[PDB]
Amino acid sequence: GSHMRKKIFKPEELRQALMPTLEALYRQDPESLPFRQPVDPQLLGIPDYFDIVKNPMDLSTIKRKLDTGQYQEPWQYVDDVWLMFNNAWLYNRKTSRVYKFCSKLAEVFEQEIDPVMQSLG
Ligand SMILES: Cc1cc(/N=N/c2cc(S(=O)(=O)O)c(C)cc2C)c(N)cc1O
Repeated sequence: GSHMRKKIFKPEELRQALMPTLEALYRQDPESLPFRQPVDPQLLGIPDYFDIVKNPMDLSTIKRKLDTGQYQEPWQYVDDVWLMFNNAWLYNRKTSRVYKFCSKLAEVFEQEIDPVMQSLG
């Protein structure tokens, strides 16, 4: 639950650590919304979102990839939450809204995932 055997775990152990970090992202107010849910480039009015981003990811797809077993390693998810944060940071460039949403999330996230990555690492 903090440090014992080899790093690599089961997506379940992960969730135990990771998910909580997610819920923290999820609890970051609408700042989370654009991630805890698929951007839906049709819903928001983006026809080329996947032309700006190469890997959009969404805490929905992440916490699901988390609830499905697509990590097997906590970092896997991390790259994905940093993914959705990265594409929000590149898509909206800077001085936007989701840039702010992604900023604090990266904060709580590193406030969760750091303690996570250490609980797992
Ligand atoms: C990529 C992008 C996304 C944007 N908004 N996204 C969302 C907005 C809302 S909300 O209804 O306004 O709260 C919700 C729930 C979810 C999302 C994903 C946006 N405004 C500009 C953008 O360039």
